[PDB]
Amino acid sequence: NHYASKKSAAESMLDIALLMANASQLKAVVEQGPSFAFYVPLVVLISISLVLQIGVGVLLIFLVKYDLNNPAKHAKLDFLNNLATGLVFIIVVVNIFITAF
Amino acid sequence: NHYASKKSAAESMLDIALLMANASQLKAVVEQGPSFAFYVPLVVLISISLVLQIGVGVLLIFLVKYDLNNPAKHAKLDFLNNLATGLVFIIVVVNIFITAF
Amino acid sequence: NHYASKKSAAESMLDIALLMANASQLKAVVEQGPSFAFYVPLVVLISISLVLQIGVGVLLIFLVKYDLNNPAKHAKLDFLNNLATGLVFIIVVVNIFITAF
Repeated sequence: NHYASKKSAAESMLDIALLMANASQLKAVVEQGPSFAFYVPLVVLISISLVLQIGVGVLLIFLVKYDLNNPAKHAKLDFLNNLATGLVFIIVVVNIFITAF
Repeated sequence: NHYASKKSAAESMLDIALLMANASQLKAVVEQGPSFAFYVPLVVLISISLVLQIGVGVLLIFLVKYDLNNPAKHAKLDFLNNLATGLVFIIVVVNIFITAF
Repeated sequence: NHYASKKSAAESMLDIALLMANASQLKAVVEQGPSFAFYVPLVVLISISLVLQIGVGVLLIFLVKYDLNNPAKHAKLDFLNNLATGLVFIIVVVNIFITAF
């Protein structure tokens, strides 16, 4: 059944860590907020997360879904980070472009 | 008999996870709602779900119908997600287009 | 004798699952109803069901007429659904066209 399973697929079982910050700030402003920066950046952040999503999801596929086994998992987390930080490049570049425009 | 069997086919035994969110928000507004966003987006969401439906349904065919066997099913769920997230691309692009228009 | 046998043929022993919803809503409004959507959509729904009927009936011919043998029948039901959902495409497209006109 698609219930919570293909919806899990829809979420990639969890969105990329960018959308974690996105959703936290999203709730914080859904309270109320006049922030010019966080008026409508929700659309952009996921749109940027697109190209990253393939790599991050596949790199989490073979990686453990718990990630609470050990802090030593940071190395495998860092093995993923070898290009996840190359994506963080794009993330911060998107931050620069958002600030500029 | 078509009863709950070809109707199951009509629903694909469950609609794509997009329509899960669609129907939840649908009930929430059927209570009552003036939301400009959720006045009549029901038509669009299924229409978008069309092209995705073939892939998602066939990818759920050989996949288990329970999906409550293990959280480890996320990997096979993620094996489906390899292109299900490519469809999530289209989903969020549709969100962008809906917001723009 | 044609009695309940060629009448069974006339009904295809049961109409396609579209007409199940059609007849349920039909009774619900035969009670009474001012619904602009469900004033006279009975004609269209069967007319749309035409092209689907050949495939669905033949796909139910070799399939069991009980369909209460197992929930596992969903897979064979889903084997039928491989193109039954391709027909659900047409079904929802017809819904879109009905809403537009």
